[PDB]
Amino acid sequence: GPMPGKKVVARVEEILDGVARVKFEDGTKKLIIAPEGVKVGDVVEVKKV
Amino acid sequence: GPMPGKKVVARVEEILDGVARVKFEDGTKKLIIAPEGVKVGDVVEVKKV
Repeated sequence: GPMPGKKVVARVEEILDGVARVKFEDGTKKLIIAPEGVKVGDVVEVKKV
Repeated sequence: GPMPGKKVVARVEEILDGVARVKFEDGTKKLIIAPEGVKVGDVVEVKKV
């Protein structure tokens, strides 16, 4: 079961026009939309609104 | 170019064991890791750490 209070983060491997290819904790790489100011090598979080 | 100060959010369509299928603003649906407490119908954000 997902751990309560655990933040979810991914590493930015490639980015173009606000769309980042990120590596998740399990090592899987996927495209996501990322905010402006995010560069390759930066870390992003997935958080509940 | 990505708009500066614009938050990135996605809608949670399906979730299981901390892995959500979310719909991005463009309508594309993808699996992501999501924090504990995220249920179907919730909204998540992608934010720089």
